[PDB]
This record gives sequence, C-alpha cells and structure tokens, in this order.
Amino acid sequence: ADNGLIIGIDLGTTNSCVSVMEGGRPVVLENPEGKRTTPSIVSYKNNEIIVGDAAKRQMVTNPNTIVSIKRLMGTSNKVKVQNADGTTKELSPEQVSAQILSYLKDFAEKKIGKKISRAVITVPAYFNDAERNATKTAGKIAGLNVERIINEPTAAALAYGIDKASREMKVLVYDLGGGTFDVSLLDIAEGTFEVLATAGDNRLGGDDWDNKIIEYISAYIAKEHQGKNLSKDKMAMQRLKEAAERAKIELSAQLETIISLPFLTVTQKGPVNVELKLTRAKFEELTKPLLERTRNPISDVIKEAKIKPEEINEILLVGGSTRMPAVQKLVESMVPGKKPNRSINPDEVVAIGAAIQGGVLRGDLEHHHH
Repeated sequence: ADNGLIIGIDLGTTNSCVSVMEGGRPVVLENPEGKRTTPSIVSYKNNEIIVGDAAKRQMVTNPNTIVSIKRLMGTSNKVKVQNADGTTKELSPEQVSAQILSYLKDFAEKKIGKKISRAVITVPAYFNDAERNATKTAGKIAGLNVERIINEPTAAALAYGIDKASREMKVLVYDLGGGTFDVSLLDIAEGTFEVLATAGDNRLGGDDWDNKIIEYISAYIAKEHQGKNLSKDKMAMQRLKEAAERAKIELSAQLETIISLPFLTVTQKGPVNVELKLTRAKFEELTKPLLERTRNPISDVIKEAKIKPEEINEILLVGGSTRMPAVQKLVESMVPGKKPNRSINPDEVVAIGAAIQGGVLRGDLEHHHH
C-alpha cells in the first residue's frame, strides 16, 4: 500500500550501490563506513551476519564468507557455512543476496530519515526469468517490494538521459566489473529500450588485473628473500590484494606507483619489508592479455546485431576498472570516432539509473527548478 520512495540498487557480483531521487536529482548514499559502494560479501558467525567492508576484511579468519553469490542466482545451488558446534547451514543465493539488500536498505533509511519498502534492482541483460525471479525474491526477503527489475546497461543509459534523445540511438555499453565483463548493444527509440545483442566473459574482471600485480609482488618477494612464498598466509595475501587494488587505482592517475608493505611477514632471518615500484607501462604489459580479451565480445555484439560499427551512436563505460587509460584506448580502437563516456562515475552509474527509474515509477515530477 506504499506510495513512498523507490530506491535504486545495483546488486553487483563484486560491489553494490544504492541511490535515490532527492529534489529532482539522483543521489548516491554512503554506507556507515563512509563508502559510496559496498562489497557484495556476506559472512557468518554464531548469531551474527556481517555484510560489506567488514566481511571482506574478516575473510582471513572466517572461512564462512560468501563471495560472488550473484553467480549462483537463479540456480538451486546452496552455499554452506559451518556453525561453531560443527553442524552445517545451507543457504540459498536468495537468502545471501537478501542480506546485502537488507544492509543497503538499513543504512539508506538512516540516511534518508524514513522507512523504505520499495526498490528497483538491476540485473545483467542476459539474466533469464529464473535469475530475475531470484533477485525479486532476495528483495522480498529483505522487506522490499521490488517494483521493477531492469537491465544494468539500460540503467546506465537512463543515467545519461539517452531515453530523451531526439532520434533513435544505438548504444554500446562496455561493463568491466570486478569479476565479469559484459558488452551490450541497446536500441533506444520513442523512449523504450531494446537489447539487440550481448556478449562477455564471466571470468574476466578488475580482480584479474589486480591479480597480476599480486603475481608481480610475489615474484619480487621470491627473488629478494630466497624463494619465500606467502601464498598460504591469508593476512599477507589480504594485504597484497589491498596493495594491488591501490596500485591499480594510482596507475589510472600517474605513470608510476610505490607498493609499500612494511612487516609483511617474519622469517628466521627477520622482518620482511616490501617496497616496490610499478610503472603504468609494466602494469599494461603484464595485463595486456586480459585487456585484449575485451576486444572479442565487442566484435561479437556488433556481428550479432547485424550492424556496422559506424551505426553505434554512443558508448557508455560501466565498472570502476574502465577508468584505466588502456581501456579507453581499446574501446576507441573498436568504435572509431566515438568518445567512451565515463563522466558519470562508472562505479555508480547503474545505481543512479535505477534511482531515476524509481522516480519514474513513483511519478515523481519534482525538478530542481521547483
């Protein structure tokens, strides 16, 4: 019976984001640790479910941490967590996904100062009915009336206002997430979106670029400390993953970065301190195979849609890793003449679009001009 706000949620494989319309503009809401996105990670302890940044950090000590649950959505697969009494609890992807949604909902309410019971949740364009219905159910479990499930590339196009275009547009969306890569071709006409073709690689994402930096640091460690290998040291590995992420981010702004890992372990010889330079050129060399794998899905969607690349009017970049300068160059190489758009934060653009759709569903005509 609610006529209230409809939040927009990007429930990603790797990270999630929540946005809402406020005074005729979409606003991205920060979680309680001040972050505009939240890891799509849930961990389990006795009488306690931990979501987001904290669950990620506690991975070192908690083997009952569930990552990438989106990959199982729409399946009858279960995940297992081990209770302290030695018994096993089976969880559905819906139940785990609901914990993520519940967390987003809870902090959004505290931000907005209002109870929230309505959402738009985004999904990949290739999701079938089972996968869509699983997402709806996760929403229902979290106490959300899921007003609409919309496609992630469609949400991105909504954020850029492409539905308002004066002519029919074909739009390419290049979506490089944390663990998956997706390409979509949309046709937008008379205000409605049609997915013409999709392609991708579900085992290619930003994490893979990070992993090359982890490998690079690990090679250096072995070379400088007589073959020393920390692959089994979970806290060391967590710090290397964190260091790799930071390095990658800095190399999107600068031509070099310093990886700094004081006191990474202690051997019989003494503390191990890593201080290591990585150039953008070397980072690009190490990861060129990953980047080149993004080329083939673009050619595939163009082929499938039966268009010439000149028929693509507009390109959207989605996913934080699209900030890498080498990604921009690749995409430009494949769609000559066109600017890869990332002026809306690619980490946030899908949730923003979902929030816009929420305002539309609510018939909210409040504008910043009023």
